[PDB]
Amino acid sequence: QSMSFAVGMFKGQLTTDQVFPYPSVLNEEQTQFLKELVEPVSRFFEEVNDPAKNDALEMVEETTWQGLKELGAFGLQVPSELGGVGLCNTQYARLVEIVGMHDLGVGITLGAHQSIGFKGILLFGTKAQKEKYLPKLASGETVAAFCLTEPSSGSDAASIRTSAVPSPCGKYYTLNGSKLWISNGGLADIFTVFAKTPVTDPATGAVKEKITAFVVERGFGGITHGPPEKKMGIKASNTAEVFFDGVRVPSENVLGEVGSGFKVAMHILNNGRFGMAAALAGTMRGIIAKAVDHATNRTQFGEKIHNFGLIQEKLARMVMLQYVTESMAYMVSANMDQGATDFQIEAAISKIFGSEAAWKVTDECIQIMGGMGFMKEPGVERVLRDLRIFRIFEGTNDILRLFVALQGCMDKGKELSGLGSALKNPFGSGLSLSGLVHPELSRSGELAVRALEQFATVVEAKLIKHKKGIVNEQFLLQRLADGAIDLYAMVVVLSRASRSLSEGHPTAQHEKMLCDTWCIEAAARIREGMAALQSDPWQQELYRNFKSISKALVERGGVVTSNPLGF
Amino acid sequence: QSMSFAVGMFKGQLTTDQVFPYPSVLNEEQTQFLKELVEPVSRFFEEVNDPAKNDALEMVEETTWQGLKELGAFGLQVPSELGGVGLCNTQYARLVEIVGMHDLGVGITLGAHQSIGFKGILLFGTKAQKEKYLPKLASGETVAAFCLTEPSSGSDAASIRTSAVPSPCGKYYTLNGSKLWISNGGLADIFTVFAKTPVTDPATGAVKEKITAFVVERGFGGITHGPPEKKMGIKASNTAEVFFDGVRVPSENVLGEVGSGFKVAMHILNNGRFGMAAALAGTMRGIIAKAVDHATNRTQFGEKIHNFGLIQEKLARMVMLQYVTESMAYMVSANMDQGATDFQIEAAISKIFGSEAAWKVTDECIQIMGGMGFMKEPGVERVLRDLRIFRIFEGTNDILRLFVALQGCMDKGKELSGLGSALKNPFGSGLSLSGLVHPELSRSGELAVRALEQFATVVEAKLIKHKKGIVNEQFLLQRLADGAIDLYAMVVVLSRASRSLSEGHPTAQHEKMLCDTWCIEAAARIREGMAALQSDPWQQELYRNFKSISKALVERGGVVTSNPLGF
Ligand SMILES: Cc1cc2nc3c(=O)[nH]c(=O)nc-3n(C[C@H](O)[C@H](O)[C@H](O)COP(=O)(O)OP(=O)(O)OC[C@H]3O[C@@H](n4cnc5c(N)ncnc54)[C@H](O)[C@@H]3O)c2cc1C
Ligand SMILES: Cc1cc2nc3c(=O)[nH]c(=O)nc-3n(C[C@H](O)[C@H](O)[C@H](O)COP(=O)(O)OP(=O)(O)OC[C@H]3O[C@@H](n4cnc5c(N)ncnc54)[C@H](O)[C@@H]3O)c2cc1C
Repeated sequence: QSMSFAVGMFKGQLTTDQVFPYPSVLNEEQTQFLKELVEPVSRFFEEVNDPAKNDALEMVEETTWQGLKELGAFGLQVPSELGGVGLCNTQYARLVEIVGMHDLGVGITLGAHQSIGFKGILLFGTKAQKEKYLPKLASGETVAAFCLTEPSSGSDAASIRTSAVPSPCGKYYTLNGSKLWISNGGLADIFTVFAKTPVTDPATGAVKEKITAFVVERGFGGITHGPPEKKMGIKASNTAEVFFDGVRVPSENVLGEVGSGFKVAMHILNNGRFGMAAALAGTMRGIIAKAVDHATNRTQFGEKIHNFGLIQEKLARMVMLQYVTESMAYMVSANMDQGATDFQIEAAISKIFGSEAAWKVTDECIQIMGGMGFMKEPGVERVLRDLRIFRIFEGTNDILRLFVALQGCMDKGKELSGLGSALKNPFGSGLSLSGLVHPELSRSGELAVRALEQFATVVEAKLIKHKKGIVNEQFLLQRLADGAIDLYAMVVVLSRASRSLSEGHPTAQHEKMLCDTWCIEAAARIREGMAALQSDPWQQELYRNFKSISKALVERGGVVTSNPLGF
Repeated sequence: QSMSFAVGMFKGQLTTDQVFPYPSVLNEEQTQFLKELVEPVSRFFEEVNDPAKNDALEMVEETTWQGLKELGAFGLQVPSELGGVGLCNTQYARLVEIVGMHDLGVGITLGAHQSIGFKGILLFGTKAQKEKYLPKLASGETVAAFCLTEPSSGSDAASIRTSAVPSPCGKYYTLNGSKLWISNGGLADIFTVFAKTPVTDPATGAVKEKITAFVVERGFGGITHGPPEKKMGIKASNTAEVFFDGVRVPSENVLGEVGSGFKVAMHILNNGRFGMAAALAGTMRGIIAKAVDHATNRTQFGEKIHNFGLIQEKLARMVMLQYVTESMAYMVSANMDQGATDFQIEAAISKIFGSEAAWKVTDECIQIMGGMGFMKEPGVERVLRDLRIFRIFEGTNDILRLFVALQGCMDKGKELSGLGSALKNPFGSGLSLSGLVHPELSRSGELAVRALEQFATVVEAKLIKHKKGIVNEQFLLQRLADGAIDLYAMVVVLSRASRSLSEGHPTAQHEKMLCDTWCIEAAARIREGMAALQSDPWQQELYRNFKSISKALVERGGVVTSNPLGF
């Protein structure tokens, strides 16, 4: 049985081991060590890094770049014996939130390096590969890049065309292709590269093309890159095309098993995924301070504007989004640290939620600031520009919603299918969070359980209706993913606030209020959303019309109607 | 009785004169003249203007600037006898949509000039003032700017501090102050300036400070400006502080009546307001073509992506937003052309709706484009940056929502108050759009009427509950404004699509579908929103908590909670 809450909720189960009580994973020595790192990392970003300058220069300033190498920032999760800082996922989350608060451009360059660029060596490396490569990766002497995307292939990784052909001797592969929009592509000396290779079936010998992952050194020869791409935001992060022309890659540089490269890619992206929410929780914390400062000090209509309801609601909504995001990030990191093997749905939810939350929070900060928010000097517009890409890379949020919905449906579908399987021989809910949620949160706990039942009822009905065809019911899948996102958000804040109440933390009553306020509205979204899927007779009309309207646009090449004058 | 649909709907009335049938205002000669202008204006923007270049240079290229003067673009609504092109509001809307489609930076510089910068001379000018100033304004020899905002005063125009003191002789006023974020402030030779002046009461002689509007020439002396402000978008538009130091303004340069300057400002902003929706309808038309092109031609997962439901729904929603916006823009312009005196609520709705629609449409275009959408070359990110300010200037959308809700409530409140007024002498719905909506749209017509009844029921209940105190119930006012916005959107598209059906226009069946699809979801938002206001026992809990959460943030100066680790 899966220990994943998200897997369980699609089946109408409460599987709470990875959610309650809100996890604590650090020992006393890890806690003290982390404290001694937070201080210097924070001072570095406060005193040495200049995010506006990096944005203006479209690169990280050299003194900052060298300082980050010295700080250990290129190898935070590399074991100390291999030249790194040796942090676990929860410790890493804490430092990533500092970087996210201060400079997302620096954040993406460091994350492209270690969250995904050489992460596969950490996850799948042999002892030889780890010992050869990790020390110089950790010091930043060799920068890394994750090389998957191609001109033809972004969301559909399985469709990549870069190829790696084995030598007759078996000693090397010859790699040919090009990769697109690679973070650090122009800086990296080590590339994790995904390429199609012929793979022999162990039983029959039949050869089939499958993806294999490779660790590639720039020094192998035949590797060049294009000029830095100009983009809306994260301008300090290098993004370049990378070209592989007749590159000889030693057979011992295969990462994992030949033909298992798609799995390697997906595991890397999954493993790294919590880091986005961690970073963005930090972004939001800094942005909220800016908005609150503005609202505290701006007089309009005879009062400071924090005295007006419209501003109060904006600020309240911002902090709820920050708290949910941060709670998700640390829950997933803790689950990883505690040895969870099934967290992919939760990680995807955290990425979707955190990226969209940070976008909304920063957009509302601009609105609170008024005309000032649109100006360059305050720096908020720079953060908005940086944020836009987080909804697109590391899995587009649209594809991640489909993933969440289909992955959640999978085990329920399997159960349902098992029902009518056996041959005929003719010849002879009770669900509750009582005891897990703190008593002061019992009502919100009940809202969550009722919402879970509503959700699971629709999941079952739609799987019975659509069976394996549900994969093509995208309008429905997006709406189920949204239910799933809100349900996980509810339980994560219920868990966090419950622990705060049980432990008598000083902010526990404020957290209770954040949780209750979040849960009232999330429960209503799930109720209304599930009713729209199950019992609304106009929902199918909407779906038919979305398809018809879009078809008409495509036939025309744009808007079909003229303006009212007709010309 | 008011002829405004929006005024009526707050009272539970269907006042349809300014909505059905969808207005047509141009005569045959105006139509032909407009056609002969659309062609050269479109070619100019296609062949001469370069929006990416203007953005990069942070100014309009000189050849473009001079070309626009030659094209007549600085005086579109100035009568031909006074040097202009002589267009009515509906003709102006048609040309503004071209500019909005191509270059919002150019759009704001031209709009700051004529939609608001000298608009007060058009609306309130004496014959002498019109004849003296309009010819050089229309040719672009003298650029104009609207000078209201100050460091202390943005949304609260009544609080401005710039002063104008009359001379003993009465021949001039001495103007002193500074204005902030003035579009064309560094380019203009003519300023409409709002300043506090002493005003004598005609009856008692008592002096009170009130705002007066002035036409100010740079050549009067004492006027300087600051350097161009750097900003997120519309970078080609000049934005500068303007300083008035001991400026002698002739008494004959008062615009309108002494002390009536607040009214003058509000009328200018109201009169100009439809132009925003017109421009943004054009922006959206161009952006939708870009998204549709991308979706038509991008293969992913073995198909062109327009074959996937998620993309279909995005595209359908984009065109519905464009169609609503465009329909609103031309309805308000037609109402103005036909002599409506009560259109301020509708104009505000159009500004709110169009600015938020264009933002959402462009944001979704980026999402459809994937990583490409974040890059500079495609130009979509530039349009997103340009759009952000449209939710803030010309009235912040938050203040405009409060305006819509309170202005709509006003006449209903007056009626309710009249009920318990008379002294006691002790000594002796049926509403229907039948006959207005086309029969093929009868169901959607009924949705609109039911939604109007739901809305008006809540308006009445809340006015009885809160009376004049409703002005401080901002959470409620925002939610009523949203209902009003959706209700007007429904009837505008019902009206437009009905005319298309009645006239047998070639796109009528597509328009019917746009209308029906829009109305199903808008009706549901109004139903759920009104139920939340009237019958939801947790709504007051949410409001109390928004205020409590915000208060706690303000006390702290930002987020109250630490991260889960506590440090
Ligand atoms: C600044 C930047 C940095 C990046 N960093 C890296 C990096 O370091 N390494 C790397 O390998 N890549 C990197 N990427 C690539 C990024 O991950 C991809 O852009 C992303 O995966 C989207 O792929 P795409 O742009 O090809 O869009 P597509 O996959 O073409 O998708 C286009 C649109 O269609 C939608 N869509 C696609 N398929 C479906 C479907 N079946 N059903 C419904 N909707 C669908 C998508 O959600 C999207 O909205 C980077 C990109 C950028 C811009
Ligand atoms: C590029 C640019 C060009 C501009 N062009 C011009 C121009 O040509 N001429 C000119 O005069 N001005 C111009 N403006 C100014 C613009 O109109 C103002 O910025 C706008 O009116 C907002 O005022 P503010 O920035 O002072 O915000 P504030 O009024 O301080 O408002 C701040 C925030 O508080 C909210 N708020 C304020 N009061 C209340 C309340 N009572 N209840 C609830 N919420 C409230 C607002 O909605 C906003 O979210 C320009 C500004 C910019 C940035």
